[PDB]
Amino acid sequence: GSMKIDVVTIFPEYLQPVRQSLPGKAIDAGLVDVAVHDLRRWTHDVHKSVDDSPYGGGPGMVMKPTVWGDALDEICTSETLLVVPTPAGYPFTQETAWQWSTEDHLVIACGRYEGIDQRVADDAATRMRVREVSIGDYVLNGGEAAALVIIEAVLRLVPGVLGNASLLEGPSYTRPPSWRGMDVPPVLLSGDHAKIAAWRAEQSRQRTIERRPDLL
Amino acid sequence: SMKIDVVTIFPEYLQPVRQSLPGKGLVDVAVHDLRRWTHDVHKSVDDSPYGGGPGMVMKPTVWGDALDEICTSETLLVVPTPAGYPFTQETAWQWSTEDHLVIACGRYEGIDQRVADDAATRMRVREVSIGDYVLNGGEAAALVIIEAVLRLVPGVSLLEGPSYTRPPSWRGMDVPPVLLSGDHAKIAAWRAEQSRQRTIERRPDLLGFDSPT
Ligand SMILES: Nc1ncnc2c1ncn2[C@@H]1O[C@H](CSCC[C@H](N)C(=O)O)[C@@H](O)[C@H]1O
Ligand SMILES: Nc1ncnc2c1ncn2[C@@H]1O[C@H](CSCC[C@H](N)C(=O)O)[C@@H](O)[C@H]1O
Repeated sequence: GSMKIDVVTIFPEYLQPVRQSLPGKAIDAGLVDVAVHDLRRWTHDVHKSVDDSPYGGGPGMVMKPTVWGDALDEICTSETLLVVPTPAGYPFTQETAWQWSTEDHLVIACGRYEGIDQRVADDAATRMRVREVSIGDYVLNGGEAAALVIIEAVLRLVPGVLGNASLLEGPSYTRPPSWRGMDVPPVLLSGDHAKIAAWRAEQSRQRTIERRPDLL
Repeated sequence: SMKIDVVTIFPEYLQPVRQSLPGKGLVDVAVHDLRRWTHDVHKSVDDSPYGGGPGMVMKPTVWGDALDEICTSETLLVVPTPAGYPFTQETAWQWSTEDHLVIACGRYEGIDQRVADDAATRMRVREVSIGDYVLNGGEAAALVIIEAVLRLVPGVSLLEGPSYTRPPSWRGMDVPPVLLSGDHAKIAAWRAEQSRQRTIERRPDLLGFDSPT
């Protein structure tokens, strides 16, 4: 219904595309508010440091717990659902999106480098609900693109926000009826709607077997 | 060297590409407004589905004209769709050595199937899903695919366990003492146990076990 989303990142301009995709009517009706915060506002030093070397050695850098702790202390409450994107997370799915779509307050903590010192999420989980999640079986450079995916999948399930209204879906067609020597399947122009439904069901079955045998 | 062209009716949503990777002289990225290839005064790129159903389908005519101009026989045409083959880390490795990616971004209920079918007669075509959830458009999927590919371009299993940095004690929470010990063998062993434990809990499928619920 009415949702606030706060995103914390060292690249706040990355999140401009979705602030723009929000219909004015939804904002004016008080249905949604998305705010983006530069993590460097909570740094301690003149060099605005957000990362440091990993304990135990190895390549890369780790984001600092003292900076992230201060940021989340200010932005979160006991009622916040804290979302931490990570390729080592639980899978984010359509079920997850439906569940989160009724939340009052999401906070998304975007990592870079090797990620965030684990004590940040572990400390937060002693006083709010925390969810570490992966958006797929690949490695991104940062959490910003993951935040864009999560925000879009969730907000399209909130009535009236983004301006929109198993087996895989089969192919779709529209005008013109013939194009570059390819005709639309004649069954779709037949006016036999029980037959059309059966044809679509079989197309779905075939596509699922070919592309996603795991779903069977 | 890689060229990536992205085609969309919302070119503005792709502004963040100025941050998708450091590689952006190793890789050039260009964004194109699909409506530039309409002749219409209304520039209508969609209509109701044959056979019925909710929503609208993007017409093949406009897509055909755009791809005719942008693609060659060497192009790998990428078409995001939740009904696609899965896009995975193996896919990103495969695409990292391509000369030319073109990403065709859908809106509404997607693109007339004849666009991909026609394209496949002159070039390689890949319909792919980035995960088991539904987006409103292909633009966010294009940003994900570009990020995953560009960090693998030349010139640039299990779940990773937790990471830590200074200070060694924070809010009464200590960094695991083994990580401070300087013993490489014990640290490597501890990190291995951590990775396997996290994988059993969060992604049992990766180790060949049933998925939860
Ligand atoms: N598949 C994915 N899903 C969600 N976030 C991802 C992601 N891949 C990368 N990220 C984001 O990008 C950041 C850097 S990648 C971090 C790599 C780390 N060694 C690890 O495996 O955990 C992550 O902290 C996360 O915010
Ligand atoms: N999981 C996902 N992976 C990749 N692209 C996706 C996606 N979810 C939505 N999209 C994009 O968003 C657009 C609208 S979703 C419409 C697709 C259609 N109803 C079907 O089921 O096949 C798609 O054309 C695709 O470009």
